[PDB]
Amino acid sequence: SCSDVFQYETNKVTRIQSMNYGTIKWFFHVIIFSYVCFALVSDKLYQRKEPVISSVHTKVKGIAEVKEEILVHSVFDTADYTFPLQGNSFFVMTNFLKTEGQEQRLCPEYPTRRTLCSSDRGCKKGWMDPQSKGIQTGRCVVYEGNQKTCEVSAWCPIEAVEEAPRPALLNSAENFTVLIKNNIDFPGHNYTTRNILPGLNITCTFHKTQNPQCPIFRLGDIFRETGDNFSDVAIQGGIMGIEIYWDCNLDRWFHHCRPKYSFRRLDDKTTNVSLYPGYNFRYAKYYKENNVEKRTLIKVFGIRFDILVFGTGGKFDIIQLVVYIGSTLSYFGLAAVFIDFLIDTYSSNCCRSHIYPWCKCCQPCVVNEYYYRKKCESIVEPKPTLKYVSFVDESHIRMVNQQLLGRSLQDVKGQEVPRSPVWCQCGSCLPSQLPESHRCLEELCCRKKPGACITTSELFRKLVLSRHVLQFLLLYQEPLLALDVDSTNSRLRHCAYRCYATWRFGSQDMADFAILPSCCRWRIRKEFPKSEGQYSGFKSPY
Amino acid sequence: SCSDVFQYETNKVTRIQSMNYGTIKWFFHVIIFSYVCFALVSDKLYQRKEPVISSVHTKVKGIAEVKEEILVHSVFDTADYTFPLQGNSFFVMTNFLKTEGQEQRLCPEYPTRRTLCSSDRGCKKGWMDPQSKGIQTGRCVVYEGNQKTCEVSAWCPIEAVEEAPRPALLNSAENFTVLIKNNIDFPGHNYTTRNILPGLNITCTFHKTQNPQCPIFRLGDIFRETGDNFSDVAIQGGIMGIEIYWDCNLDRWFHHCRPKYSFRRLDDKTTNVSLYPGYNFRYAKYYKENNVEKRTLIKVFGIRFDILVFGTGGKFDIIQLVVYIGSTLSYFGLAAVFIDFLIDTYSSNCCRSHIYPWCKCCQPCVVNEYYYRKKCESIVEPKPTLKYVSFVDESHIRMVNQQLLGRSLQDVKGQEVPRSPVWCQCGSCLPSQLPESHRCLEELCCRKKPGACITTSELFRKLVLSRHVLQFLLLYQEPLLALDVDSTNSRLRHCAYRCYATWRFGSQDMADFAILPSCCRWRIRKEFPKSEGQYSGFKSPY
Amino acid sequence: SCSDVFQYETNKVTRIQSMNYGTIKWFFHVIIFSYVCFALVSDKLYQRKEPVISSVHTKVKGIAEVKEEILVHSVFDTADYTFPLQGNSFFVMTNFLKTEGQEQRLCPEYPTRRTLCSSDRGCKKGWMDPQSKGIQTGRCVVYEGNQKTCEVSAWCPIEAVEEAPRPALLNSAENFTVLIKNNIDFPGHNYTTRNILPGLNITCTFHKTQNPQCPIFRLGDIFRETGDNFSDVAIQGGIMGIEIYWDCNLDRWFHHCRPKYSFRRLDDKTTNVSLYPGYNFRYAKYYKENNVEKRTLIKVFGIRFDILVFGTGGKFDIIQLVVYIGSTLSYFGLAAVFIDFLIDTYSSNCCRSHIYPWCKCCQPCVVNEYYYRKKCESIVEPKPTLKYVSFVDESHIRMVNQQLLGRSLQDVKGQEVPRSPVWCQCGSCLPSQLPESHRCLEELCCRKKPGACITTSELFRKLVLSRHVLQFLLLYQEPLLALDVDSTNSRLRHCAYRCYATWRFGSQDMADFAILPSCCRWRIRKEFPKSEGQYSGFKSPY
Ligand SMILES: CC(C)CCC[C@@H](C)[C@H]1CC[C@H]2[C@@H]3CC=C4C[C@@H](OC(=O)CCC(=O)O)CC[C@]4(C)[C@H]3CC[C@]12C
Ligand SMILES: CC(C)CCC[C@@H](C)[C@H]1CC[C@H]2[C@@H]3CC=C4C[C@@H](OC(=O)CCC(=O)O)CC[C@]4(C)[C@H]3CC[C@]12C
Ligand SMILES: CC(C)CCC[C@@H](C)[C@H]1CC[C@H]2[C@@H]3CC=C4C[C@@H](OC(=O)CCC(=O)O)CC[C@]4(C)[C@H]3CC[C@]12C
Ligand SMILES: CC(C)CCC[C@@H](C)[C@H]1CC[C@H]2[C@@H]3CC=C4C[C@@H](OC(=O)CCC(=O)O)CC[C@]4(C)[C@H]3CC[C@]12C
Ligand SMILES: Nc1nc2c(ncn2[C@@H]2O[C@H](COP(=O)(O)OP(=O)(O)O)[C@@H](O)[C@H]2O)c(=O)[nH]1
Ligand SMILES: Nc1nc2c(ncn2[C@@H]2O[C@H](COP(=O)(O)OP(=O)(O)O)[C@@H](O)[C@H]2O)c(=O)[nH]1
Ligand SMILES: Nc1nc2c(ncn2[C@@H]2O[C@H](COP(=O)(O)OP(=O)(O)O)[C@@H](O)[C@H]2O)c(=O)[nH]1
Ligand SMILES: O=C(NNc1ccccc1Cl)[C@]12C[C@H]3C[C@H](C[C@H](C3)C1)C2
Ligand SMILES: O=C(NNc1ccccc1Cl)[C@]12C[C@H]3C[C@H](C[C@H](C3)C1)C2
Ligand SMILES: O=C(NNc1ccccc1Cl)[C@]12C[C@H]3C[C@H](C[C@H](C3)C1)C2
Ligand SMILES: *[C@@H]1O[C@H](CO)[C@@H](O)[C@H](O)[C@H]1NC(C)=O
Ligand SMILES: *[C@@H]1O[C@H](CO)[C@@H](O)[C@H](O)[C@H]1NC(C)=O
Ligand SMILES: *[C@@H]1O[C@H](CO)[C@@H](O)[C@H](O)[C@H]1NC(C)=O
Ligand SMILES: *[C@@H]1O[C@H](CO)[C@@H](O)[C@H](O)[C@H]1NC(C)=O
Ligand SMILES: *[C@@H]1O[C@H](CO)[C@@H](O)[C@H](O)[C@H]1NC(C)=O
Ligand SMILES: *[C@@H]1O[C@H](CO)[C@@H](O)[C@H](O)[C@H]1NC(C)=O
Ligand SMILES: *[C@@H]1O[C@H](CO)[C@@H](O)[C@H](O)[C@H]1NC(C)=O
Ligand SMILES: *[C@@H]1O[C@H](CO)[C@@H](O)[C@H](O)[C@H]1NC(C)=O
Ligand SMILES: *[C@@H]1O[C@H](CO)[C@@H](O)[C@H](O)[C@H]1NC(C)=O
Ligand SMILES: [Zn+2]
Ligand SMILES: [Zn+2]
Ligand SMILES: [Zn+2]
Ligand SMILES: [Zn+2]
Ligand SMILES: [Zn+2]
Ligand SMILES: [Zn+2]
Repeated sequence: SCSDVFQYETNKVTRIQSMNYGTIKWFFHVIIFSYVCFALVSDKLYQRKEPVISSVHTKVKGIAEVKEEILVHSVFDTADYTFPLQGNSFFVMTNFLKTEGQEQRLCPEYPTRRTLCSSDRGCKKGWMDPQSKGIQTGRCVVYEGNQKTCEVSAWCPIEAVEEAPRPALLNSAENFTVLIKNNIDFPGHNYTTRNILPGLNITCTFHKTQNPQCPIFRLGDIFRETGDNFSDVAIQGGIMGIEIYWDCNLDRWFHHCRPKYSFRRLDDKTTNVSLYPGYNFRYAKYYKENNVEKRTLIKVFGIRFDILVFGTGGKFDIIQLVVYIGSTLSYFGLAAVFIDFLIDTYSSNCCRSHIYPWCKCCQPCVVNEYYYRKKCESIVEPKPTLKYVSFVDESHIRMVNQQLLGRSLQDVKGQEVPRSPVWCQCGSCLPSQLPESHRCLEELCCRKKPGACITTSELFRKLVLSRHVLQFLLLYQEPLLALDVDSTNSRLRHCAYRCYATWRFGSQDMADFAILPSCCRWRIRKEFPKSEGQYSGFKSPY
Repeated sequence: SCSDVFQYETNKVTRIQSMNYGTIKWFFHVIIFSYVCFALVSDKLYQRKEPVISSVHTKVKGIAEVKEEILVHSVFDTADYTFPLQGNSFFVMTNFLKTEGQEQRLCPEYPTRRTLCSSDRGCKKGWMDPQSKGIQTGRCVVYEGNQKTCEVSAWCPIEAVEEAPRPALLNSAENFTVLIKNNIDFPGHNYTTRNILPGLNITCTFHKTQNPQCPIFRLGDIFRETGDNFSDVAIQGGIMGIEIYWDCNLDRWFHHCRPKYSFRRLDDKTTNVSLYPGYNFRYAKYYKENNVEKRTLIKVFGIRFDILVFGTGGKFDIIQLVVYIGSTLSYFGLAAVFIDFLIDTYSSNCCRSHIYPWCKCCQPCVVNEYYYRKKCESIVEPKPTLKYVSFVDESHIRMVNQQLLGRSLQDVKGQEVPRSPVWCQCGSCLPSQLPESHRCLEELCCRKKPGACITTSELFRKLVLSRHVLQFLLLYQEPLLALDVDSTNSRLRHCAYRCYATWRFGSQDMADFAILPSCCRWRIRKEFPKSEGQYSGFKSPY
Repeated sequence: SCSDVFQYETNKVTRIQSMNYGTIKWFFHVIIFSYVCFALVSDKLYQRKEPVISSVHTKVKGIAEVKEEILVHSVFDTADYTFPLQGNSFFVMTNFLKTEGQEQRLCPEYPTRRTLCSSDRGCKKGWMDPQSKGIQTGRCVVYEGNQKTCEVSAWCPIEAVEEAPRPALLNSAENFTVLIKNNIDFPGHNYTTRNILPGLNITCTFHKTQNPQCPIFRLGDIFRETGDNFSDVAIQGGIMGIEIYWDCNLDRWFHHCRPKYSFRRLDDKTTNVSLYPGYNFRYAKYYKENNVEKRTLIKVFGIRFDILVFGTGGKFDIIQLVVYIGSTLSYFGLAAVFIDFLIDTYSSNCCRSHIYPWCKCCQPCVVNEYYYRKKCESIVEPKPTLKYVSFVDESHIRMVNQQLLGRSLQDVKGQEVPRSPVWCQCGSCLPSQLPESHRCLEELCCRKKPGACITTSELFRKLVLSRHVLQFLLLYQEPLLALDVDSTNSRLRHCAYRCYATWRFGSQDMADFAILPSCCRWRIRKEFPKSEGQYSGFKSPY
């Protein structure tokens, strides 16, 4: 069946010369194409995108003169306020509280409404209060003279309950600078670059307009970019995020991979002591004095700077473009769908019985009846119960698609399709000579109301009973045809049924399932009788 | 050609009134639509998704009483067991081994099966053993009395080969808490939020059911969530991961962005000393005594906690929805594809010659023959070798789509299509008077087996030779038509060929490529001869 | 209207038995299918992919003998050159400069072209020079004998301006090893694994061919992999990245999740002192001597190693496959689109008037005229101005789709379609007896140039004026039909218009909008006159 392989099925189409429908089609196509191109270009859907692999290296710079009422002036440098960047973050100490000479011993705990005692009964041995850095020994002792407080085993003397200094000791930390070196890679695209390129000015400091590509940031500038007071956030500390966004196109014609610097405060501006506002931690400087292990505890407050590097690098990928085009292809059939919907809707008689009289504007849309008739063809399932009846008086045909069960087809009305016995209205029918189960089918008249019969019509005699015509029809199909007398009569009788059905019902779709009236049936049978036997009747083709 | 632009091609369609096929179509459509909607909703394919940009800040809390057999009790606080979170991780020391008063000197290395010597020959000067922290000087000396061990230059005294203390010195570290503050951003969606919201209870501790949004975690609770013993993992250490998952919908109607906390052990539970089980490191406390640079070495064991923050934030995007709909649109033609497949398959005669007799269930599916005939029209390539022959005796036509090369078309049988000379079976043919290369074409008879001729048929004389009919056919196309005698004969002869071909082959598709038999051809030529010259014969239209 | 629901519209198609077009269709289909399968397989578009969640744990190993000209030999171990991995990075000190015994005091700043003074006027009190670690007191003092330099408040003595030692003190750091343990998770796929599996050899060191899965890396090996000198990068320092790529398939049949190790230098190989080449930082060792707070400052140079873990884990997802198939489905209609384009193009007369004479190769493609005629049907908008005129002399018909406004239709020529009064060319027409606004329509002749009339044609009399024929046509539609005399004449006259229009214009599409010539119109009206009144004329069906 190689010939079956080498076959191409092309749809049958109707081409309409309509201003409106062609204009609609082209408008739809232009709009769809424009949106598809716009989406492709704007979202770069032709590109395979890869997240950035980043490495950050910071260099902080600046010294601070610190005033401490002990008054003494001291200079702090990088070794004293910062530690090298770890995990894309660096910390600059802005403030501190110091507690010198701590030994692991037993000491009276610093007085507070909790630790104040009036007798030994107010303390419990081994009690770990969450707001304490020690474990009670059960007895309370003098802190300073009159005042009695719970004794604890801990690093002693205990820290004073004091607030962070105001102003911050390292308030000059706003004039410090940080140089950020950012290296990025797209391993899939095998593209690595960096934020500092040859020819970049190193004598600059970042400004979002003047110097938007300078990687040297003054911390005060950052805070101002974000809308915060460095002098205030310095007192208790904070977290600031330096976002480096990489929107990179790796196509060599449209190549562009530069960073965009932005800033965002990352700590909640909470004043709730319960939530530990700011950013601080306790750091121990261990040492030895007089063979005793001692500790200087610094409560460090500062600002942690987080370098948040994110972005994508895109490069043209054939497969992504293919996928996007394939997804968008089906949107070009919507013009056809919409116009076919219009043709189907405006083909309904409802749109002229009611709609047009009200809205006369839509009257010219009646042409869609022509488009529908030239577009759609309707066919019914050729079931064995399917039947068609035509009445000469009536101006149409009836599709009786229901079982005739003890009910004459004359009285069994069905759906409306366009082009002596009690049930007889022409006076030329005979009772059905067939099984009473199916007699009702053959109990049909040429008409619904009394009057003349259609077997009297002069056309019937010449379009159904004319022997010359029927024999010529037989010869047309079979030029050299010879038959017995009975065979000739049978061939003629079947041709007569065929010709009547074609005459009254037209198309062969309805003439195959047509039903002849009893009058015409028996007239034809009389004209072309059979030698012996009984006539079978109607037989459904399928 | 503006009119050519303003054209709409609509497919010709056949509408079938079938219960089965309409039900199948609507079932397919409902299922496809339901699945498309389900996928869109479940995977939120209408949303553009953006990975989370996270910042974590931890605050650990708790003190531990530590027993060391030197027995001495000591209190450890945050300054003694933890360092501020770096890179989304914090470390809590749970155990330690201490080696005090180390000087860079020469010392006997701690005894092991490796370092035990019996003479100086067992050591090599400058030898860096991987299991050693020193470099041999070549000579071995007394470690403690009788026992001789390799001498090394190193920090001395060398560490003892001892196991981590059991129980862990800071085993109370399970009662410590950590408050995690997590800030997240979606820069593309310009949406930042945090894990602690106003009105959240700070007096809580996390419980996956009671307190699933409390960011205060007791370390023992974490280990239990994961199914581990804090007391065991404390001895040698470990790594625990605190996963914060953000499934965030940023649509204001369906907005939801809260974290989901989970826990996962991140260290292999390996007991293989070769793989360095646990988590430990050697930390040096440098100091000065007697103007000598000394070191206290602590082998620190603890649990490193990694805060693993991941997730996506989605917001409705028009383009993503368009793409998804476009991808899913083509699935609505599968009903048509499947039903057309059914109509094509059940139209085959194979499905009734064999299938129906066996499986009588499928007999009612014969109606698809009607659907096929009303659906598909078949046409062959009008090649110059294409030819059609009809034999009056035969009940069909033959498509001889092959070159007749010295072989009379009578004997050259081809494919089966439905509706005196040695090769003559009617006794009314003449030899072909044309080039012998193509004579074989015109060497055709009206029939395949002996008998009468079809030129004798009464229809032929009236449908091919009747001058009145032919002149009327000519006049129909050309009402006022006048011709010369020879021109009249030629017009009539061609009309006779046309009418015979239409009579026997029917459609003009087959009548254009039809071939008249020699008998009929020469009868027609005799009826309508030409004044002079020889008859050309058949000429392929294409 | 449940029957309307139970309807299936199937496209009418034409099946072509062409070698070329079937071969083209199957070639297109095979190519499209092959590419779709290839893209699906290669990009694993059936898979849902999830980024990796990673945790890294390093263990560095090795000791270094360090020579310092003070010459003194010292051994450095892990406690002396590295700190535990923080944020997926570890640092190994390779070199250092030491400045012992620093006190916060006033000191002469180290001499440079900047700090050299000749008098007190060269210094400004409180001046913070960016290249200084102190704040000037306004006066300059002796540094060493003759040489005078600006005095500053700072940690003193000030650091010497000296270069990093050559060779690096810890140049043996290339023989150090690092064991990397990498744990990964795909939470969506609920799949966690690790880079070290049971049965892996721990006595190995990484080699990209011999030992590609060993997680023990010698730092010198890394530098060589990247193409760098450890001895040079050690002097000032650097950043090296150890990339661990995870291309993981989580399908149990095709499961594979192993790491791929690669190396990349992450620091710019810049020699520009202005950009701070290398990797170094200043670290303070604080201590106490004689109750004085002192500092040993180490300028640390080393190599920071960044463990860069990236990758995706994919697992089969039904929805992704559905989406991809839906996107690719519309590419299977391109064969139809292309072949229909060919059939439309090769159907044009332009392709035979010009193209074929030049390029005779393309002559056999004329069959596409047959394919077009059997494929496309063209229909015009049935506007009320649409009209068709046929002239017996002419060999075609004219579609006059324009308003006849005071211009006889005889002289109003329109588009070309295939099959006594001054404007009369047959001598058998009469002036139009209708409103002069529309008389011009009825002012049409049977012909364009002088001669006989078509009302004289014998067919016209029998195909338009034969009463027997017309009454038979009426009876065919209405077998039993009785009419009044005037009604009979009207029915016959309209049937005559219908039959002439069908005879001359053929299809009813053109015969509904046909216009009869004045001669034929008035001949028919004379044959079948009306009892009283005036004839209305032509009426557009739509
Ligand atoms: C939206 C639909 C209906 C129309 C499809 C349009 C395409 C023809 C466009 C879309 C994306 C375009 C591509 C976008 C990017 C590139 C990369 C460009 O190459 C480079 O810039 C790098 C050169 C190199 O090193 O290869 C060459 C053109 C090309 C392939 C373009 C060719 C034209 C493409 C395929
Ligand atoms: C064509 C006619 C016959 C029916 C058309 C119905 C659809 C257009 C409806 C049915 C189901 C609807 C969806 C039902 C559920 C959702 C999820 C909803 O999002 C959520 O519920 C978010 C929940 C979360 O974040 O957890 C957004 C709208 C959407 C997509 C709805 C959009 C409109 C849909 C597709
Ligand atoms: C699956 C196919 C065959 C049917 C397509 C269904 C759509 C009509 C649905 C799917 C997703 C829906 C959208 C999902 C989310 C939103 C956001 C919603 O807006 C918000 O919640 C935020 C309001 C704001 O600030 O803009 C308004 C409805 C809308 C656009 C929905 C409108 C209805 C949509 C487009
Ligand atoms: C490209 C278009 C035109 C054709 C579509 C081809 C499909 C039929 C292929 C593509 C991907 C295939 C799937 C790829 C992966 C798997 C996983 C496999 O399961 C496992 O390996 C894990 C078993 C388990 O635990 O479930 C079973 C086969 C299956 C579903 C395959 C079935 C066949 C699929 C759906
Ligand atoms: N369409 C149609 N066909 C009929 C009808 N009655 C009989 N026939 C056809 O005529 C044939 C039976 O003819 P019948 O009168 O029984 O003559 P007999 O079969 O030789 O005895 C069947 O094949 C039917 O298809 C009818 O009412 N309508
Ligand atoms: N279909 C068909 N057409 C034929 C055949 N023989 C001749 N013709 C047509 O008749 C014409 C030639 O007629 P011919 O007998 O040669 O008369 P002449 O051409 O005037 O000498 C050609 O245009 C053919 O299309 C035939 O066997 N089959
Ligand atoms: N196609 C076509 N139809 C016509 C023409 N003239 C008249 N008719 C039809 O004939 C009918 C009018 O016939 P007419 O001669 O006026 O007789 P009357 O209407 O009874 O007076 C209308 O319904 C028209 O459709 C014509 O030139 N072309
Ligand atoms: O000790 C430090 N600074 N010195 C310092 C601190 C307070 C008061 C005086 C001094 Cl001289 C640190 C140690 C550690 C944590 C924090 C930042 C750096 C690394 C430097 C504080
Ligand atoms: O020295 C520390 N704790 N003190 C300590 C340790 C062992 C024994 C006694 C004491 Cl008093 C460290 C230093 C460094 C690493 C590790 C965690 C913190 C930062 C605190 C240990
Ligand atoms: O002091 C250290 N090493 N010792 C050291 C350094 C220079 C000279 C001699 C010595 Cl004995 C550090 C402290 C800090 C930063 C850097 C790496 C490690 C953690 C070890 C240097
Ligand atoms: C920052 O530096 C400027 C000098 O440009 C100085 O005027 C200002 O006081 C400094 N700010 C702080 C907080 O030290
Ligand atoms: C840019 O570089 C020049 C030297 O090439 C320098 O003088 C100038 O200050 C730099 N730009 C800024 C804003 O300082
Ligand atoms: C900034 O903070 C300081 C210290 O808290 C305060 O004195 C000052 O008024 C604040 N001003 C601004 C600009 O917020
Ligand atoms: C944890 O605290 C509880 C008190 O609630 C105490 O009973 C228990 O012993 C503690 N565990 C450790 C290991 O210290
Ligand atoms: C919730 O807050 C209340 C005070 O508002 C507090 O009493 C209660 O303890 C908190 N919840 C828990 C579980 O402790
Ligand atoms: C937990 O660990 C401790 C110390 O190793 C051990 O004594 C105890 O039996 C362990 N029990 C559990 C619950 O695993
Ligand atoms: C590295 O170790 C080898 C011994 O295998 C030794 O020969 C070499 O000198 C060492 N390199 C350095 C820089 O110490
Ligand atoms: C592999 O393991 C064996 C012991 O099982 C060991 O002898 C060998 O050295 C290892 N491989 C290498 C390359 O060392
Ligand atoms: C490597 O670096 C050292 C120190 O700078 C230098 O002496 C040597 O020549 C360099 N050689 C190579 C292989 O680059
Ligand atoms: Zn009757
Ligand atoms: Zn009757
Ligand atoms: Zn013959
Ligand atoms: Zn013959
Ligand atoms: Zn005229
Ligand atoms: Zn005329």
